[PDB]
Amino acid sequence: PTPNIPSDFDFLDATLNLERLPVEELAELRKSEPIHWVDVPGGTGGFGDKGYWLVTKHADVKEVSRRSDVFGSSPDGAIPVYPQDMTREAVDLQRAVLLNMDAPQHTRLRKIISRGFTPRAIGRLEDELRSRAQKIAQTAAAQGAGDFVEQVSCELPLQAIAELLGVPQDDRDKLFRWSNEMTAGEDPEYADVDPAMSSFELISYAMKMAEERAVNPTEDIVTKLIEADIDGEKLSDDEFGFFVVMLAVAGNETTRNSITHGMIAFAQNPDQWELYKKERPETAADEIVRWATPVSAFQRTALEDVELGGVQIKKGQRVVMSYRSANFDEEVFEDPHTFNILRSPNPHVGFGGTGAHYCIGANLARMTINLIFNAIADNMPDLKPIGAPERLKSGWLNGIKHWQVDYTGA
Ligand code: HEM
Repeated sequence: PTPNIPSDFDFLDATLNLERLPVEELAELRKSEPIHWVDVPGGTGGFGDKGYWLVTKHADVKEVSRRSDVFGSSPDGAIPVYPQDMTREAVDLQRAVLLNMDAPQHTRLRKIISRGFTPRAIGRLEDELRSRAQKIAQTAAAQGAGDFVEQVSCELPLQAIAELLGVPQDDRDKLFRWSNEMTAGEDPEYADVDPAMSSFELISYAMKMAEERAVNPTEDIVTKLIEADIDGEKLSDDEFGFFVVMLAVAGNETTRNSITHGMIAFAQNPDQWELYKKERPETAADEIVRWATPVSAFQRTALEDVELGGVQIKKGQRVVMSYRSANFDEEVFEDPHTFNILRSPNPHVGFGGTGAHYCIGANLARMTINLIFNAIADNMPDLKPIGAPERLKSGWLNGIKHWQVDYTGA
């Protein structure tokens, strides 16, 4: 235990992160105790254990990601922190979705699901999504000023999911509503949502979608997923249901928050914003994701006694990967605290470290990001912040709820 950071300091506390990301504190661990145990003697929310290991170095985060055979996702799920009213029961059924599964079921399911995220599948959405990105930006610009999150950041990630699944336009409203209801669990502004009922209804909708496409096939990814490959592999209707639920949370608030933090970074760095508007560099999306790191941390659970960075980890202890720390590791990134959209190479772990659970939607997210910022630069290139960004109350998701902006910059 380093003298500079006491073990009782909870890096994942939602109240702390509402105020700020513990950036300086993580930086301290990297110099003194890169693998660090956090004490929560009263019992952690949801899990009910007495603490967790925190991994702060880029190299060590990659090693954990790579060694799924000893660092599992199913005992406690990937999400590393829950409020105190969270039950052990709710934690232990996170395993019903891909993110929180281990081998062999994860191996089979990811292989099938990967059909939906080929270059062809993603690239075929580009025209429709660009069209929408433009109209999103134009509509916001016409308002003069307003909340950037709701008027610019929010819609395109949702539409991307919709266009990928081939959701009919008349159903997208309730789809978006359900998705947005599943993005709570701490913040008091969202205290009257029902995420459980929303997930239930979303599963139901998805299952019927699979049953319809089974009789009337289309050229969206749903048909690709529910039909047997050369080896007879396919998603059952319920599996597809839990896949859609997975998508609703995985590709919604993540991309949304990368866009908002992206624009904030551009506001704090006029030089880079001018550079983007003039050259539209392809490296921009990845520096945005590194800078935002929408997922601050995900965890694993040790399936057996194991040594990591000279530290003995005991079976059942949780191992939390700090993506936020790793993405600013001074041994990996040159000038990590400079926002540079031309950054190359850019080995960030914002989409996770290479391994079994590496983000399957990463290229879809990059496309979404590129399209919305191309549209912003095209329809509101002189936008300026009016108010301070209001942060989301979450211990692991680096979210922004609101950000008042003058689009015409007048
Ligand atoms: C900037 C946007 C995004 C970020 C930062 C992000 C981040 C991540 C991260 C860090 C993981 C690793 C989970 C772990 O190792 O425990 C992950 C997994 C995953 N992501 Fe993304 N994601 C983004 C966008 C998307 C989108 C747009 C989709 C789909 C439409 C998506 C679908 C998934 C799925 C299905 C998984 C689970 C894969 C598995 O467990 O095998 N993500 N994401």
